[PDB]
Amino acid sequence: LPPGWEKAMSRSSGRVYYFNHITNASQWERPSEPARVRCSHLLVKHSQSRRPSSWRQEKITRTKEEALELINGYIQKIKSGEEDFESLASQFSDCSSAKARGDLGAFSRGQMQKPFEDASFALRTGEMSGPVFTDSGIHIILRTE
Ligand SMILES: Cc1occc1C(=O)N[C@H](Cc1nc2ccccc2[nH]1)C(=O)O
Repeated sequence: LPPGWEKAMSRSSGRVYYFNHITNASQWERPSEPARVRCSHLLVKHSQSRRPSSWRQEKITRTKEEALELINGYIQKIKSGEEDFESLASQFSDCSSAKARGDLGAFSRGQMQKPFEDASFALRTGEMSGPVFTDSGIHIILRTE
């Protein structure tokens, strides 16, 4: 399997699924390194973020747990097709890149926080991470190139 990917057993169904310990992605289907990738993301900050403040909210007070729960609700909507990533990023990302539908542009290794970068570079083009934790907060990352 590619970098990060492990086979696991589901504990509701007993069906095999796959999970990625670098991106926190998980999926039923079996999954199919570049110099630069291009990603967008949605950031939900919490009271222990390095900078507990954003364009949406001057003093961010939510707990880490509550941020994770928001992140999980967004992943659910994006995966059900109920909302698209860009539309949730624009409305709800605590990063100022919300204004560009979460787009960060292209970047190479050596530029981002390591857990963000690792996840970015382990995604395939088109793929979305699960919850990725950095000192900024909790992200959903979409690799777009
Ligand atoms: C100022 C700016 O323009 C684009 C992104 C950013 C930025 O670093 N924003 C940060 C939030 C943040 N932290 C990140 C960590 C990794 C990747 C993107 C990230 N964005 C902030 O507002 O505190």
